[PDB]
Amino acid sequence: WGYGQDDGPSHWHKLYPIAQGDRQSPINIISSQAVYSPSLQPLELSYEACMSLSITNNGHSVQVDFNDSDDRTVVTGGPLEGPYRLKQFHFHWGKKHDVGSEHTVDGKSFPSELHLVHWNAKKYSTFGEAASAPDGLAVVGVFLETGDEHPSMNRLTDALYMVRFKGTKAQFSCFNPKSLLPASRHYWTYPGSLTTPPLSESVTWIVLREPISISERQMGKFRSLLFTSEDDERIHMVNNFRPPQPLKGRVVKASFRA
Ligand SMILES: Cc1ccc(CN2CCS(=O)(=O)N(CCc3ccc(S(N)(=O)=O)cc3)C2)cc1
Ligand SMILES: [Zn+2]
Repeated sequence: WGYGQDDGPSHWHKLYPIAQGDRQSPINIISSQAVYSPSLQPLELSYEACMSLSITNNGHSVQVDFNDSDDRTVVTGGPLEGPYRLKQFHFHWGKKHDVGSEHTVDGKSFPSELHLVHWNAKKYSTFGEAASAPDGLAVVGVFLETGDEHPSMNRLTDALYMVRFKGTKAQFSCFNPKSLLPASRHYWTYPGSLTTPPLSESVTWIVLREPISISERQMGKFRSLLFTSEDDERIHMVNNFRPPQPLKGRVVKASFRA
């Protein structure tokens, strides 16, 4: 599977039937239809500064992995019952600036979307095990728009050249993911799935209301990454996103009033 013309999202169901399931992600969030839920707890992203390990081009995205041996870097509150440890973060983006994000809001897409992936380590033994359970994962999504240069983002975009080819990785120490967060903690939440195969319906999605901004130069660095290996013909990593899926009666809750 991939994001090309022949192995892209519209064909994933041929391999993973759950692709046509009842709690698939991403979705188009219709703001006026989300339900204000004042019973939700405050969302807290408690991240340490030096828990990052490496940055890798896995052929589908660029991902930063974290040390998750303890609960020093976790998300808690909001719709979650307990803390979920951060395992990794990655991005989805487009070839053009009018597309790239997985989730959309009122039919609007952003050029990119950041996914901070957490798991219920207090309850499950491995990330893979948690990924098989309805309450196993929590992914915080942050939209990216282009505008002013993002200072912290420079560390990440400067490291992309060395991982331009599929299957390569580099050490990436002391990058605090809190630096990629907006000043607001308002969000939308709904029960969903992983947005890439195996498409398991084990994710509690937390999509932040406020996007962060990066420069066009920085966004351009992501488009310089490749889906291909060093020997293969070059194919730039772009449009690595899954389009919105049917809501199927699910209720989207909001921590705020629109
Ligand atoms: C590029 C890639 C490599 C390996 C796999 C295999 N996969 C098996 C089940 S797992 O152990 O739970 N894990 C899923 C990884 C994941 C996918 C999507 C999202 S997302 N976009 O919904 O935030 C968050 C996290 C690895 C899939 C994709
Ligand atoms: Zn993702």
